[PDB]
Amino acid sequence: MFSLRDAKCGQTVKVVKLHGTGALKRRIMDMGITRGCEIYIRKVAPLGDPIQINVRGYELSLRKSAAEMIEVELEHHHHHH
Repeated sequence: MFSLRDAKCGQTVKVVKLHGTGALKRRIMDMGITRGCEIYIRKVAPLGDPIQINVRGYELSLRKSAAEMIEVELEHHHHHH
């Protein structure tokens, strides 16, 4: 299981799946965190929570509770001309 909380502050992830009892997913998606959107992990607190991320142009703090349930991918692509 690779969650959003498994990402480091300074890395770029993208949301693929959203786990939870449905209602949790709705809350996540309602805030803007959506399947397909890219998330630049800005700041992760040493406590694990909260996690500051910039999504859709909004920089906010997401609770580790959700971050630990969100399914993302650490997209590592290379740069080129």
